[PDB]
Amino acid sequence: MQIFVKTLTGKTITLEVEPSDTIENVKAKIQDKEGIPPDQQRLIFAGKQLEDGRTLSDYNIQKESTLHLVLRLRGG
Amino acid sequence: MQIFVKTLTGKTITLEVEPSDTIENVKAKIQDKEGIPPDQQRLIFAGKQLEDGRTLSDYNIQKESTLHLVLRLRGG
Amino acid sequence: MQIFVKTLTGKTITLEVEPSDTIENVKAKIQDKEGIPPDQQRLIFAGKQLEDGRTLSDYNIQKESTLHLVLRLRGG
Amino acid sequence: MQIFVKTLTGKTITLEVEPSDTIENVKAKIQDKEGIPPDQQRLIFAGKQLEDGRTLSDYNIQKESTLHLVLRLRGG
Amino acid sequence: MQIFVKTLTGKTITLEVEPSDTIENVKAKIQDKEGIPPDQQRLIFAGKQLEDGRTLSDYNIQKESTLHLVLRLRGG
Amino acid sequence: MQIFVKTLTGKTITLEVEPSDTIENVKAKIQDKEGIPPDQQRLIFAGKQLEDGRTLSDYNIQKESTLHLVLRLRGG
Repeated sequence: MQIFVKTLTGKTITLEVEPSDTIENVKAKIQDKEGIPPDQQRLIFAGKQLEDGRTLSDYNIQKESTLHLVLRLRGG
Repeated sequence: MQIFVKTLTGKTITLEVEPSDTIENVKAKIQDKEGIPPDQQRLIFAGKQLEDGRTLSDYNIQKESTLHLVLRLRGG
Repeated sequence: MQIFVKTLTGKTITLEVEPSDTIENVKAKIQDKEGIPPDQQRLIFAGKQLEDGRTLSDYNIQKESTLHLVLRLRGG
Repeated sequence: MQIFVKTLTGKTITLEVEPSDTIENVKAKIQDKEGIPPDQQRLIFAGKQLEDGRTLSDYNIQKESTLHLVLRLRGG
Repeated sequence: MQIFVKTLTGKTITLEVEPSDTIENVKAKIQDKEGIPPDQQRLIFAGKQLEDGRTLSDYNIQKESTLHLVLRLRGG
Repeated sequence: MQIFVKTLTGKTITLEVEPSDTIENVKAKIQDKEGIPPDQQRLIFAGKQLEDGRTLSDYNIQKESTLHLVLRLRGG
């Protein structure tokens, strides 16, 4: 299914995910598409910081949902 | 000379640079310190988007100058 | 009641609506106020893409809620 | 506990709060740290405008949540 | 010549233009292709908000240049 | 001379100023009207972030010019 991922300045991309993906899986998909390492990524939905081991379904994130990506800004 | 690079989450770093340094050299220092791939960094100074292939002197970047660093999240 | 509509740049407007208004109603108000064709509008609340046939009530959108507008650069 | 407060431009700060803090108390903490008068503050969580007399725990706002701040201005 | 008009949703609009074309001419093409009235478009090049009656050559917009297009709703 | 100061919420502030007025003078006038401290104000004109100690004339700001005012929270 399609979701959207938005940065702090409003830049928005699409991403293909499944409801059973863990948040860590989603970050890996973001790495495939954009080259951002998963340990540099923080994901947010509806104000809530998302935890790596939980799934999209766990959070009730459905198709065409928008997640927010913020960088963690850690050493290379 | 020392310059400042700021982010929207409030992490500021200093870099030690020369006027002859290229923008791509600055971006490499930023990936080393903050983990952002260079192709995903956008730097703004004096209203301009700083481009690889130019030097700091081309934008009149000087000691104490402050650059604004944001995530590009390029493509769609 | 008043609601707020936020765009990707952060520019925000206010609309006067009713809880029983449909998502398509709201897109028609945006067209009336600003000239944006409804078929070019995606509306989002709390991360969820909102469906045309449903109402603000269905989504628990109360007074002084903030919705997001993103353009569908072509979307029929 | 820590929360994030994001502005219209994307600029984000962290704030130390407690679950039992009222929304008014949180606006006052923002005033202490940033000088913005509480009267000039709207706070939003998952699209909902937060009401001064209720607590963060009433809204189920947990650690590492992101709130949005928008200024209430006059304009003449 | 071609210029590239980029959007916050990552859609790049390629336009066939002449240096003698005005910003109004560019906005008119965007209205026809994407449905956004010119009054609700803002175009950025070199940090400047581009004025309707000025030409591409006046802004030193050359072949293969990139412009940033954002939705600009108007009003409170 | 009159200048106009626009905000992302659509509240436009009209100021009576002189070309020799410094940006810090202007920001104090905005604080008088709206309550936002100067360190929390950024003004954009011609793509530049206007510097406190410089004059309106330094940036070629003249009668009926429009400035963009945005909230700038400080720190991490």
